[PDB]
Amino acid sequence: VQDALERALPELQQALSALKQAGGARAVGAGLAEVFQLVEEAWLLPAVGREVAQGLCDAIRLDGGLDLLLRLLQAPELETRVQAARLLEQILVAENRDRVARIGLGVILNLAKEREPVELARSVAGILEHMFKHSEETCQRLVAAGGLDAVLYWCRRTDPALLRHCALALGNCALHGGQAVQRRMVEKRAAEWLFPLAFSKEDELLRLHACLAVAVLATNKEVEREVERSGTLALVEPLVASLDPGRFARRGPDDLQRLVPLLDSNRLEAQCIGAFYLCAEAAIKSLQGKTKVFSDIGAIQSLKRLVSYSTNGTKSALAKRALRLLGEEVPRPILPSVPSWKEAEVQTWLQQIGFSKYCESFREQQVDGDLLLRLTEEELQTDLGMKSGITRKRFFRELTELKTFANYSTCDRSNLADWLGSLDPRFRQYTYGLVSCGLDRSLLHRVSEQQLLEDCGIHLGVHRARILTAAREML
Amino acid sequence: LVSYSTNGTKSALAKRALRLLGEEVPRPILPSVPSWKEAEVQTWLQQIGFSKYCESFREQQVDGDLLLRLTEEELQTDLGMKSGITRKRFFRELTELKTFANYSTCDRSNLADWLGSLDPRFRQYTYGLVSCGLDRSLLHRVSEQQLLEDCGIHLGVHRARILTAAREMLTPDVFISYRRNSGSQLASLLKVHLQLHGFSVFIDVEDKLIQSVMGARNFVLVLSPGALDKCDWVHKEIVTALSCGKNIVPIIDGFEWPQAVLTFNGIKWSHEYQEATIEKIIRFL
Repeated sequence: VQDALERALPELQQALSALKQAGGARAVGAGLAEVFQLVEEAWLLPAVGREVAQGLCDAIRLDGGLDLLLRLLQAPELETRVQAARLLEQILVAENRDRVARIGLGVILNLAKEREPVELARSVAGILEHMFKHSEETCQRLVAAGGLDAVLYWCRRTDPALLRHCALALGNCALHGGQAVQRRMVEKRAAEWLFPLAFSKEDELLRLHACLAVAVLATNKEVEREVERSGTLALVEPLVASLDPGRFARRGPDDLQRLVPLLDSNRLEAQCIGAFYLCAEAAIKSLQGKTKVFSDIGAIQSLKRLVSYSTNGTKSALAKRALRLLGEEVPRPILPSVPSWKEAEVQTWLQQIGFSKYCESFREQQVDGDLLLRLTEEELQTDLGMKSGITRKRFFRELTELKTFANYSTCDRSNLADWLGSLDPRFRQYTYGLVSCGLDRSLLHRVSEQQLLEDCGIHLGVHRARILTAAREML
Repeated sequence: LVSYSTNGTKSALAKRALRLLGEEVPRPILPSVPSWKEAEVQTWLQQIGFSKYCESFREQQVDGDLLLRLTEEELQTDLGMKSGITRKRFFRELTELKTFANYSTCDRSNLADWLGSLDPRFRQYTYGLVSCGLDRSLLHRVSEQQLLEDCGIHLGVHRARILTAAREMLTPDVFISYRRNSGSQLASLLKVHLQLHGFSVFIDVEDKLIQSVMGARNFVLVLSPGALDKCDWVHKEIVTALSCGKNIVPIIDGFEWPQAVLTFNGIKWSHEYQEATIEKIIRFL
């Protein structure tokens, strides 16, 4: 349309960057300078700047100057490579990153060693940022060769934009890298170097982006402890509480898929950050057209689980705000005292976990808290109607979560829930079966392997052995 | 060779060949299987010739966790695989995925590598072992029966090898006081270098703080330009360190010395000559 005018190439790449025949040190620096300012004005224009940019980046690729640009970065006489690099930043689109990855990792990683000037670093950092978004092979090449060490070096820096790229890059690495990339990221103590960016005052994006990068490393329980030893994690919850996603928000379906696993984690800090971005993405997106991607990505069911079973207002508020925007019911937090539950409480819980269809079955049989917490696979199959054997597995996945969250004050006397949770935070769901059969701390030193199976209901045997060898340890 | 692929050269050539023959080009699948949802499983089914047993999975809402624990009876009675050799192909497919899966959300002791050291075909038993609560420090008590009923290692030759291999295992020191909105950046950088050098710290996160100041053997006061002109939280802590008088060092950063705290010497800041200033202070305090 109006882009079709510019898609006519009103410039012919300025006769293809002086035709490539500038030949002069001052000339070559000049030629890039205008084609540089040509792109930004093309980038920065209303409502077609984004779509017209792709073609411009496409034109340069088919014109072969990418080799020219990659050819210029070597000239020792051209202390002003700076024009060559900063031009490279904007023109990087996915189709272009592949071309750079095939051959471009030579000079770029060779360029990182020119760490002295601000002007060169503040753009190469952007190059590394865009490359890290590529596949694992590119990241695993950059990390070993020295690209990662380059970004960590620039944490001592003070320039705004430079620090911005460095943090945004480190996060891109963790998301798209694997367990070798991440294990090396901590091995270099990258989370530790992320505090000075995490603790800033001049800018907020810089604090926010760093908190995301650490949170992703906080969703990998091979190296959680080492991350926590740095102290950079305590700054997450206050920030997200101190800020507003309503306007501070100002990503494709694939990028969002990497935000949800933050939610479905046991780390409170990761859940908070994910909801902050997730609500932010919803707000801009809801205005910016409509799409039901959130149902396919699965964020809704997780957000409903961050208000229920929730024990922090900050997390609950952000999730609740995101849910309302997408036009869906806001679940009510459930009471912890399950043993005292009656029919009505169970019914609402069923709706909050996707079991609204096996609702009348429970009501007819008058399932209360005591019964629900002792519900066998035959009672589900023969009385409540769950024929499928993997639907019954999901139900027990749900019930396991409730039991670990339940509140056994009306039931327990010797605080056995803590004792189980000390061994394993997944053993706390066996509290009810143990006490309803009449056991406490002073009696487990006589229970047998068979008893924990028939009566209490501890089915898996690995759990049974661990409980026994620990109970016998009381003496 | 495009899916499960971990090299661009191989992927590009295969992708070019597939397009020429006029067929859909599959998309590489995510490695993190445990975090999969319904949509991910459906696409995977199409990439391995199981597009017909697709609605069956969707109806039963098969996610990554369930797929990785899918027994021969659940396939037969719920998903509809009657033929016993179709179910063998499926487990051939699932075996390949498990050896390629990404157990970061799931594993803690890096058990996948341990299994892969014994045999690159044992790495598919990682999920069953950890979802049942096991790690490196617990396999020295697991039994032959347990690896069958719970984890799901069916073939016995594998079980014996795992067992005979499992049995084979057999105070804060410094403080930093700064002025908000001027000196924030400097304090963090000072912390990072000292943290790397074996000396912990108690910097501020934003009367318990006064007690903490007493605990740290050492003290630091960042001399931000135009800092003390205000004078305070700065005053209360410094006086506390004056009482004990334990190795106080103010680092000079554009401060002109405009009480009895100036009766001291310090270290100047060189922004770009780092690891020299840091090296000097290490001796100082």
